[PDB]
Order: sequence, then structure tokens, then C-alpha cells
Amino acid sequence: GLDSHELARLHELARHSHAVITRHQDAGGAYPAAPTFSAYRGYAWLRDGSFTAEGISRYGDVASAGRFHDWVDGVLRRRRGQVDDLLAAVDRGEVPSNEGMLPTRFTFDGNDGSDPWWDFQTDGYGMWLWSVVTHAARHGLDLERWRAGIDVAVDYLLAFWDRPCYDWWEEHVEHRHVSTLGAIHGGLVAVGTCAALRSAPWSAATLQVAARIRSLVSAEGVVDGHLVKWLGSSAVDGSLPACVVPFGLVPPDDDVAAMTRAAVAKDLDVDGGVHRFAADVYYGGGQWILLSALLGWNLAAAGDTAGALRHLRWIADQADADGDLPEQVPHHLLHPGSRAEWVARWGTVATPLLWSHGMYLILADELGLLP
Repeated sequence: GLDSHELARLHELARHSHAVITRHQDAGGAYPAAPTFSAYRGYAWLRDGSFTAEGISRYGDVASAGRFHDWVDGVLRRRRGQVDDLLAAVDRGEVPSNEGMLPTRFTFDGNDGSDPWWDFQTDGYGMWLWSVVTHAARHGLDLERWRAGIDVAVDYLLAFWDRPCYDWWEEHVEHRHVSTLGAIHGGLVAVGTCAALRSAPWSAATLQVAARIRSLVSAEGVVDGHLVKWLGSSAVDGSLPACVVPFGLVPPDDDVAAMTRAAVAKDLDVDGGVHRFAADVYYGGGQWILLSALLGWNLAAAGDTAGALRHLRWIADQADADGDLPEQVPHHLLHPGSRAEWVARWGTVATPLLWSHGMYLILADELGLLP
């Protein structure tokens, strides 16, 4: 589906994607979100990092991906006691406040980088479980290397999966977001179906809770045949295809998968560039590279190779002169009048965003296009 001109460019963007991610990986193994963006620099997210790590693992850099998993594992083992205390509080009928929960931002030395009152999220822990299991399977690795950190994440998610939290976008703490539920589900199914983990004390529980997540989504997270952004809403969010691939609420051929891809395309995809959600005013609500990649990945997995390629091409067209991929671009803005104030406050849009590169690597690999 690609000529020599396109292939050369796509190959080069893959090589550069690998290079930029590994150049900016912290000494301790964390992947930063964006080394030069004011509001993100100095911090790591499990969400960004897990997708970045999966792109790097697919690319074949076992060493780099492993160092990320090492970093996460060690950070989580350090929270063994915090998690045990949260669980003990629950058992005493004293449910912890959001202010006491595990963090969203991490410093590179594994401390809280932000206050969870303001950004409490559970998705990243689910993503990490998915990521580490997938990596180990791909490369034939012994999960015992990372198991104690897996155990912390599992225990935490089994307790807290059903709690309201902010979405991937740091919005709406009172709601239960389907792509958050989906991320947790993906992680739980990954560990619950992993033969190396068959004897873990939580083995059966992970699949039972995954089933509970699917029940909740069936009851409150599907409208008019499609997934919705949060339980009890009617609208879609551009994150929702992740619920299909990779997180597996439904398979790619399911009607709800098809309808969800179609709804996201219709409501949020403009010319190949996918918006986050209709009300998005962040930088005016631009078109997100990672979301176009996510949709493309989902299209590839459904057999729509042409649609996948169209989204891959759109992403490639957003690379700057150095090959760096921004977080988002303003070719179409949902709320154009809101962009200037973001630029004025926080600077120009995060570029490179490592997650953009990670997602590019995943989509490229899905289409057989890694060099």
C-alpha cells in the first residue's frame, strides 16, 4: 500500500522515534512525557510510559524497555506499604480519600510528582500490567524480574477499580471513564491469563474483576451500540478505541467495536487527526497524534488496512523538520478561540511527546513497516 517514497519516510520516522525515546529515557529507566514542555517536563506517567515501552519493545530494543519496567517495578515495590495501608483502611470501613491514593505524576526518582487530590487516576497501573506482560511474552522473559511490583499494582487495582477518578485527560473526577476501566481490564486480563502467573494468589480474582468491569460497561458504558466516554454518558472520547485494542473489552470484530470506531471517526476524526472530546479547549482542542495512531491501530486489527494507513500517513505529515512528533496539531480546532491563551501560558505544544512516538511505532509495527 506504500511506494518507495512513503516507505523511506516512514522507516526514517520509525528510526527517529526509537532514537528520540531512548535519548530522553532517564538514567533510572523512566520515560519522560515531554522533555521540553513546561507543564510536563521532569515527570513520568505510567500511561505515556507503558505505550512508549510497548512501541520500543515492538521495535526490538529489549534493553530500553526492560529498564522502563525495572523503573516502574521498583517504584511500585516502594509503595508496598502504602498500598497495604490503603487496603487495611478499606477493610476497617475507612475508605481513603483521593488525597491518599497512589500518584499520577512520578518524579524520575519515584516520588509523587503531583497531588492526587487534583489528578487521581487508576488507568496507568492497568496499562503497566498490560505492558510488562506483553513485553515479557514477546521476548520470552521471566516475569519474576518484575513480579513484586506487579503484585502491588494488582492488589491496588483489585481494591480500587470501581472508584471514580479523573480520566486520561485529567478531567471529571466524579465519573468512571470507560477508557480507564478498559485500561484496568486490559491489565487484569493480561496477568490473569499469563501462564507464568498461574499460581499467583490473585490469579482468579483478576479475571473475576475483569468480568465485573465488563458487566459495568455493558450496563452503563454502551449507548446506541457504541462505547461511551464515561458510564452514564452518551458521547464518545477519542481514547475509546483502546478499549478494543489493546485492552480487550470486546474483540475487533465485535459490533460494539465497529460502532465505536465509527462513532469516534464521525464525531472526533477530522481528516485523519483525532480530537479528544467535543468540549476540549486545551490548545483549542487540536488533533492528537496518539489518538490517530490508536484509531489506526484499531482499524488495522479489524482488517481495515487502508484506514490504518491513512491515519499513519496523517501522523507522519505532522513530524517537524527534525522528525519530532507533537502532542497535537491545530489544523482543525474544536474551540479555536481558546488556543492563544494556552500558548501564552505554557508555550508551544509539547514536541516531541514521547507517547506520540511510541504510538507511531506501534501502528507502524501493526502494518509491518518497521525497518
